[PDB]
Amino acid sequence: GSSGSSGMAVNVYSTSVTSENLSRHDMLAWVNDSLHLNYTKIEQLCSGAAYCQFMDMLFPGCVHLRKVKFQAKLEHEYIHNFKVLQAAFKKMGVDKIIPVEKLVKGKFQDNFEFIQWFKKFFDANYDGKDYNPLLARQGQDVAPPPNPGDQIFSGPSSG
Repeated sequence: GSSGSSGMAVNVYSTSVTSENLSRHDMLAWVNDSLHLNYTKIEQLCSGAAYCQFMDMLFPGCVHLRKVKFQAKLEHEYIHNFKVLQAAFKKMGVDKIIPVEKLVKGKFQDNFEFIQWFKKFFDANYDGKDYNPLLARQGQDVAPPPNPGDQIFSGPSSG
């Protein structure tokens, strides 16, 4: 009845003429601003660690960031993070299969789709609450804080 369905995923339809799709830049900027990510390539999201940190933001208590590897460097480390994440999906009842065996690969295509839908899928649940991604793994202020600090000067000229 009324009671329940508290923490569920609001499927995404968007079945209409209108079509709002972002590009490599944006697609990344969205996440880089969501949980303060520094991904320079959509393929980077392959790690999954990002998708895992999102579940906690939208649906708290559904995903375990502890079992997630934000420092994942190898391929196997990409699957592990996805594993725990998959739980958050079935936990609520997400009918969006998570292609890890592929996502891990680190492709630029199979990724675009996932993330592409990961955006609208976040707005269908995100009402307007503040979520601190850092506080999730905060310890000693000393440690180097994550920042997009990146700039490369260039541009040859002849005169």
